[PDB]
Order: sequence, then structure tokens, then C-alpha cells
Amino acid sequence: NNLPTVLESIVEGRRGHLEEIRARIAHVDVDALPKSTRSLFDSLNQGRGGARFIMECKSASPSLGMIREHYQPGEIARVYSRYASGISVLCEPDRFGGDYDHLATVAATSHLPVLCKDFIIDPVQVHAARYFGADAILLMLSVLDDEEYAALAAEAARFDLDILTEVIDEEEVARAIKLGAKIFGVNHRNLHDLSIDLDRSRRLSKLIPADAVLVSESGVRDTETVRQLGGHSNAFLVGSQLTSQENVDLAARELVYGPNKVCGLTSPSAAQTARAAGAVYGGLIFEEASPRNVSRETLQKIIAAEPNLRYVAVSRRTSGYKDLLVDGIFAVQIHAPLQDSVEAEKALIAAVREEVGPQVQVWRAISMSSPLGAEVAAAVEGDVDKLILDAHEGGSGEVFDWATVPAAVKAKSLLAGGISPDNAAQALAVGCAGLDINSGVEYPAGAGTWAGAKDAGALLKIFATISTFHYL
Amino acid sequence: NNLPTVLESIVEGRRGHLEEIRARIAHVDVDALPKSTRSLFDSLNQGRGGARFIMECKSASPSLGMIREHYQPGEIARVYSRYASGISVLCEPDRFGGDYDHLATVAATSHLPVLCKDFIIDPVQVHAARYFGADAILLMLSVLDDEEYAALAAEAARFDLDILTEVIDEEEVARAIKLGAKIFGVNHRNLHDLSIDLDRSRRLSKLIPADAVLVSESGVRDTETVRQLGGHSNAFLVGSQLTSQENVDLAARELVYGPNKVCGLTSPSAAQTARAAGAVYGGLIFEEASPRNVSRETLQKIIAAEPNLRYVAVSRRTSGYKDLLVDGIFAVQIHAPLQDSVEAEKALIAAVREEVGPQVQVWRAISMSSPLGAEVAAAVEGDVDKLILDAHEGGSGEVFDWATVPAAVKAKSLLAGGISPDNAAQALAVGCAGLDINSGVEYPAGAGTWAGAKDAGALLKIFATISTFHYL
Repeated sequence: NNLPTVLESIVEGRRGHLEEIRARIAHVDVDALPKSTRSLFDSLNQGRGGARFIMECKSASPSLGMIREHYQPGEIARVYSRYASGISVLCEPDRFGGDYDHLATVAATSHLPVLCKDFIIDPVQVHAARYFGADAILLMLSVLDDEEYAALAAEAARFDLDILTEVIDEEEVARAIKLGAKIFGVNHRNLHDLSIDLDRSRRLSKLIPADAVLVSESGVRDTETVRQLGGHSNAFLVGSQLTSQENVDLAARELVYGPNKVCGLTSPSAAQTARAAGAVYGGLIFEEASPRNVSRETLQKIIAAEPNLRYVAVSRRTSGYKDLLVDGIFAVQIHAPLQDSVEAEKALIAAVREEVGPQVQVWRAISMSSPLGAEVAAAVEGDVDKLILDAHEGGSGEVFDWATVPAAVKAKSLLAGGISPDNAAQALAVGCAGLDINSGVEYPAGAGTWAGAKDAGALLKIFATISTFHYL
Repeated sequence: NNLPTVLESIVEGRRGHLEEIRARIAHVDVDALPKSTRSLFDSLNQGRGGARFIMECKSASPSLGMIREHYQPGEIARVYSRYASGISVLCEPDRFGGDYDHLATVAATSHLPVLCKDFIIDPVQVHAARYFGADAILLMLSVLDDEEYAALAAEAARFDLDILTEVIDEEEVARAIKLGAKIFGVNHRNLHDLSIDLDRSRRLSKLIPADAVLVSESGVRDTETVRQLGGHSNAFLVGSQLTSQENVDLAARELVYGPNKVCGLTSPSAAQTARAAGAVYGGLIFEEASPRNVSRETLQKIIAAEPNLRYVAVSRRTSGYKDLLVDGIFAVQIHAPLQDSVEAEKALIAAVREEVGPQVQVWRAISMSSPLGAEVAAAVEGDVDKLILDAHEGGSGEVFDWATVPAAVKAKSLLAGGISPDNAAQALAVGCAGLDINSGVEYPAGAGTWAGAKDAGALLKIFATISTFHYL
């Protein structure tokens, strides 16, 4: 074959392990291996049963976001089981650091369909995959002619193993349809020259049967990219971008839902529902003229009861942000009224940056109805970790043009202003990184003693909408 | 009705919350509520998709096994999702400390069918349960006549909510068949007098249709009771016995699988597969004339790579057990040859008890082929935290009579001696609390470089058999 040099050496390496594998399962009655009772096809093809992702366990990775002592595919799988529709496990040993023990660990840990990510050229690899708990296998059309594929697809069918059929182009697509593939793998990375072409998934999805599923891989940087690509890919395969971070659960939430805040938390159970639904950030209001005002006693009970939100201390003050800092406060949100100039805004921010020290993020909240609003936003974007842009302009209506806002500002911004289950799609369409969610998920005035409290049913609905949104 | 006094006050309390509930979901379009797409019936009725348990989240509990700061039904549900076939959530507020936020938190957290455990007398409770993520509801025949049940079962059917139909006796069974119940709830506790009658589930299971599922509750102390009752109950409902302990995951494993050890661990990936499969205990061998000998360097890498086994340091020495203790060693296993008398055995144990201090359990391993073996076992049972009884007597065959062994000894014992996937059922039938699993899950001599290493496929098989075993 005319394989990229790296792939060439990987399949020839794998050829040279086949005697090991044959000896390793010699004692196994291949004929009597139980079938896989987990359909990767269905998990991927239905909205229910997990978000639009196959999440991958791979040992070999620089992972410079964190200090790696030991590979724990059980601990990774435990977090992935909460978000994904499948788990991928590298079984290749010599350059991915994988093994069949990793596959078995994940199969025993997770309820999801388990994919053996391997370079499969020999039936014994299919047999080993089922014995060690795989529910699906990768077959690469770049490596296998039509006969080699048909034979291995037939070994797979014996045991109800789903196949992820990798295809690089329109010719491989035609071959896959020919061979009746149900799950098409598209890599945006060309292995020959390491070029990324995000379009390769859109372009090939037009040629793929309507009763088939498309999984795409590589260059899926963030939720913004997931939303750009989610119209034509059923699922994204990701891993190293989640396991290379300090907290795999928080990383999973940030990719799937984006950097969303549920503000105005006043109860443990509200913080708990927010985190469970997919919120990354929790908002705590210190201002005492608020119906969402929380005492330092309530603040610390909420943080303690739900440690797995990143908490944001929200104040209307221009200084004294050191007083707000408590264990678990990740960021302070400057909610002070807009100042007189850009320079006063740059100064306020530097003064707060100064108060809280480099271990606490500094966010600026801005009303876009304020005539200086957009100008400050564009000016102060590099000085802050997040902008909270309030896009409900009140009685005037929306005077500001959202088409004029730079991509850099949007990438730094959570959209605010009565964000609710019903206006979520149209808020997401604006193309900001996040949503700031508060009064729009509270019970209304008719709710008796529950009026003004976070409504858990509304939290379930708005996070479901966020999980499936894509640009239309 | 002629309700126990406690139940009487609970339904009348719940009646008095109905205006609150009606106001709380007033804004909800009941008609347009999505259906539950998770069948509690199927999860319970199939072997696949989780072990034979509905695991319950309840705030109100002494829980003196541990210090309780905050109720975290998300954290509980995260652990339960790994083991169970359903999750139960108390929604009753005044004596169980429950709320609908708890139900929503669990629904957003877990992939399993979610049961609202409530005293349901009014349609609005059905409607609230679906809006806050329930997949199933409890209806109590003791509380509801045939008409009140039919009406609420019909509200349930609108939204594909499964029903757990509680029945106290043969008359309630007949009523439930009459009303076409698919899931029968039996409590072993009589609420009138607080008597436990474990037989009540066996007795009623004879009268229940063959196409229906039986769930039983109360007095399910341990795996031994699960195995005694598992022939006639499809599932057990448990909770307070898992959340009242220091580690909910370890408690779940101990109930579902029992206190099993995988001994002779030499690799991180072997320890990881053991824990994922359901092992509570991991065995580390310090003796240097062993093919399973591990250096202090390898020992500590394994512990670090799999922190969630309780590790047992295995040595053939009669003293010097302080040298074995390392962070993560939960117990030492005295594997010294049997001594000359009971008194020397009682002395060896007291001497080791002395060396390791009260924070490290002390286990005695005994060969039942040793003529003094059984006598020591029966004598030393109160002096140790675990006995490891080796029941493979070698060339003589099994000379010892296992019918003579006290229940107290068995309750303290893991059975050893080549325990393997193929002899697991017959080892479990002996009725010891646990299995000690080692050479019987290694690759055999034909396995090349893998010969003598733990076989992950064998670990998957033996733990699956352990999870479904019941006395026949």
C-alpha cells in the first residue's frame, strides 16, 4: 500500500505482535465467545443515551496541562460514562502505550459501548477484542483491500461487534457503501502531511447513506467547533484534549456544553442540579439589596455541598474584592456600573486583578444598552478572563448590532439577559462561547414559596438544548 | 384505611403539601411533558445493563459509620450508576428530607432508570415526577383502593413511567394482578410492628405472574443474604446501608460481589482490571521465592495506579510485619506455615496484632489439609478480621468435611485453592463470605510472555458469575 510512513511502521509493528496475541488467547474457545450486547450504532444514532461524542483513553500524550503519574483508564472511563455515547480504548502497545487489560478495565467500568482502537489486520485481534470486552472495532480501508475487510467484518459479525469504518476520501466512501459499512470514520488530519481540513467531514457526509452514522476526529478544539461541525457529523471522537487537563470531568463539561454559568445560586440543591445538568460555573451574589443575596454562611455551605462547580463571586463594588475570596472562588465578576471611559475600565480591572492575585480569574460584566458598552467590551477583552455581555437592552429594544462584534470578544463572552429554556436556541445562535443563566430558569411569581428559586426542570431543559445545539 | 400510625401521618402530611406542588409546577404544560425513554421493567428483567439492585438516595439517616456534612445525591448516583439497574430517590420532604431537586440531580447525573420514591395520592405528584426527570413511580396498594390506583397508573402510562406496585400480602398480590402491575414491591419489614420476615419475598413470589418482576426491600444485610434470597427476588432495593459507610463505592462492591480478594498482583493494569471487575481486596506478595514477588518499587506503583482496592500484604514470616506497612496497606495476611498448637497460633496473631497497630487488619491463611487446620480456624476466628481457608487438599483429595464448619467461621472466611472461572459456582456454593482468587485467573503455560500474569478476560468472567450467583 502507499501508506503514510508513520502508519506503515505501525501496521508492520502490529504484524510482529500477532504471535504474542495468538499465544495470549490460545486457551480461549473463540467459538463460544459471547456476543456484544451493546450497539455502538444505536448509541450514536439516537439523541438519548449520551451526548454526541466517543471519548477516548490513550496513555501516550505529552499532557503538559497536568502531572501524569499513572495511566488510569478506569478513572477516565468513570468520567466519560457520564457524558459520552461510546468509549474508545487504544489497544496498540508500541507507540500508543495501549493493551487489552485497558479494554477490559473500561468494559467492566462503563455501561457504554466500548471501541477497540487498533490497527486490525488479523482475525485473532477481533477475537482478542471480544474476549477483553470490546463492543466495536476499527477497520481502516486505507490498510485493507475489499477481501481483507469482508473477512474481518465477517469475524466481527460472528460476535455482534459494531465496525467503525475509516474512510479518507470519496473513493473509500464508495468502497464502504459497497461493503455495507454502518459507521463511517473521517479524520480531518491527513496523516501524510499532518494538514487539518475541518471541511473533509461536511464534504464526505453528502456522499454517505442517510441510514448510516458519521463519526469525525481531529481539530475539534472547543464547543464552538462542535456547533460549527455538528450539522453533518453525528459524533466527534476526542480524548487527549480531556485527559491532558487538571480535571477530566470539568473538561468534559466545558467541551460538551461550553463555559456556561448558572448565576444567583442560593441553595445547595440548586448548585447540585446546575452541576449535574452540565454547568461549568456557579454564580454567588454578595450584594445585600438582591433577592439572590447569600450570607457568607450560605455561600460556604453551597460550595461545600457542590465542590465541582467553579464558583464566581458577583459584586457591584469598584474595590474590596479581597473580602469576597473564600476557598472555592475561581473568579470574581465585576458587576459595577460601567465607568466613564475605557481608561477607567482598564484601571478598575487592573485594580481588581491587583486585589485578588494571579490565582483568581477576573471577569467584566457589561450591559450592551450602555452606549460605551460595546467599545469597553472590544477594548477590555484582552484584560479579562471572561466578559458577561447583557444583550437584553430593555424598553429601547436591541439597538446594538451583534454582527459587528469580533470573534475574539465572542470567544471571551457569556451571553446574558433573561436566558431561558425558550430563548436558548436564539441566544446560542449569536455565537458567544457561553451563556450566563439566572432569572430565566427561576420559578415565576405564581409558584408560591418556590417563586424566584432555581427551577430544576428548567435547568434540565436548557442544558439538553445546549447539548444538541448546532448552527443551522 | 387501617394504616400503621407512622404511614398514616406520612400520607396526611403529603396531602398538605399538594397546594405547594400544584403552585410549584403551575407554569408547566403537563400535556406536553416528554415521555420517559428509560424502562425500569427491562433494566430489572434482563441480566445485562447492571447488577440485581435498585440503589436508593435518602438524606434522613443516622449514618454513624461516617461524618455527614451535606447530602450529595449526585455523588451517590455517580457511584450507583456503576453497579445498579435503577436508582431510587426519596422526594418526600418532612420525614425523609427529600425534594424534586434531588430527583432532577440524579436524572441529569445517571444513565439508569430513576424511581421517585414518594407517597403518591394525587396526579400532580405523577406530573411533578416526570417534569423533574423520574422514569418510574411507587404506588402503594395499602394506601390506594382499585379506583385511585387505576387513575394514577393511567396518569403514569401517559408519560411511560414504570410503576413499582407495593404489595404486603396475597390479597394485595391478587389486586396487583387484577390491575396488571408489572413490578411488585415486597417489604420484609411489617410497618405495624417493625418485624422482619425475609420469607415474605419467597412466599409471595410463588403467587406473582412469570412475566412480572419482583423487587424486595429490608433486612438484606450482606452478599450472603442476597445469595439466599436471589432465587426468588429479581432485584433488592438498598441505600442507607451503602451511604452510611466511609466509602460508598467500596460498600457497593462489598454488597454486590462480597469481600473477594484478587491475590498475587504484580502490575498496575492487573490491579485496575481486578477493581473494575468488582474486587474489594488486592493481594501483594512480599516473599522473594515467589513468581508473584513484587519489589517495594513495584508494590507502591500498583497502589498509586489503583488506589481503590484495599491492599493486603502477604508474607510467610512469623514476625517483622511492621516492615511490610506502606501507605494503602489495609491488612496483613499471615501466610506462615501452621504452628504446633492453637495457643502458638493465638500467640503469633497477638504478636502481629502488636506489630501493625489497631489501624491495620490481621488475617490468618490456613490449609484445611493440615490436620490442625480446621481446629485453628474455629479457635482463632474471633482473633482475626479474615481467615483465608485453602480447600484444595492436593493428592489426598478433600478429606475435610465442610458441613461441620460454623456459620461464624464461614462469615469470616475467603475460600482459596485454585479458584477459577470454571470452579467459581461450586466454590460460592460452600457459603463462605468471600473468594481468594489468584493462580486460577492467570494465563496458563502456553501463553508465551503472558504466562503467569493475571488474565483480564478471566477476571471479567469470574466477577460476572459472582454478581449473579444464588444458592440453588
